[PDB]
Amino acid sequence: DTKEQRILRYVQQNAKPGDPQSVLEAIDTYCTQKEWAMNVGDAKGQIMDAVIREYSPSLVLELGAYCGYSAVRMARLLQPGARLLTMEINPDCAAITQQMLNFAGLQDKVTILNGASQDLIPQLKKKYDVDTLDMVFLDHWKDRYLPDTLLLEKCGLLRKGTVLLADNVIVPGTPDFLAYVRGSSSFECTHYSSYLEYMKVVDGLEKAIYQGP
Ligand SMILES: Nc1ncnc2c1ncn2[C@@H]1O[C@H](CSCC[C@H](N)C(=O)O)[C@@H](O)[C@H]1O
Ligand SMILES: Cn1cc(-c2ccccc2)cc(O)c1=O
Ligand SMILES: [Cl-]
Ligand SMILES: [Mg+2]
Repeated sequence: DTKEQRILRYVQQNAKPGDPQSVLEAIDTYCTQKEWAMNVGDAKGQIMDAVIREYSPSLVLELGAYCGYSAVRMARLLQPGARLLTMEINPDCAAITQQMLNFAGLQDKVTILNGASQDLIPQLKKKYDVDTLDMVFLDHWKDRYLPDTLLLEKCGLLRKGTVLLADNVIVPGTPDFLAYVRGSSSFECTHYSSYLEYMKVVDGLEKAIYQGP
């Protein structure tokens, strides 16, 4: 099996069905004790939690699902009726994420789409009946953060106040995105220093709030 399948099995055997916090704790334990994996993790996850609670977003888009850790993390804090859409290019991972969400009992709040963000984003309004997004979590390949941000604006998916929250702005880093949002009068940016998941390595999240017209 793969590491991702091992993580899912560990959750199924070490967490409580329908209990998202137990799911997160199981993944974090596995990744600290058994095998590292690129989940956003608990340190950065606590910052994410605080941001989600501040904005209470009704519609969140996540780019990059992997095994579903961050989707579980965000969806467990959404208000009744609020929704998360997550995009995942790797079909094996999309299938694991669906199973992870099912186990957590969050399947009614989350829609996991198997495809590339750059292909799915232009379909959100017409196919998925999206108007604008309240929050976007960027956590896919780091060279897509900037192009997908520009694409989201082109497609009319950002509004005044839309919150972009970007993982890994230090490690691996996303230099073009970071320079762009920090230099743009159309974003108000804040940096949240933290640590790479499961490791004693500095990382951080960037929050970039869209201001533009
Ligand atoms: N263009 C793209 N569109 C959708 N998914 C992408 C993508 N490029 C990479 N990915 C996916 O982005 C993921 C990065 S890891 C995501 C970790 C997850 N957010 C968590 O914290 O739990 C990988 O699973 C990868 O397959
Ligand atoms: C995509 N991705 C990759 C890493 C990573 C991979 C290899 C060494 C260090 C970091 C961490 C992430 O949070 C992430 O989203
Ligand atoms: Cl952590
Ligand atoms: Mg990440």
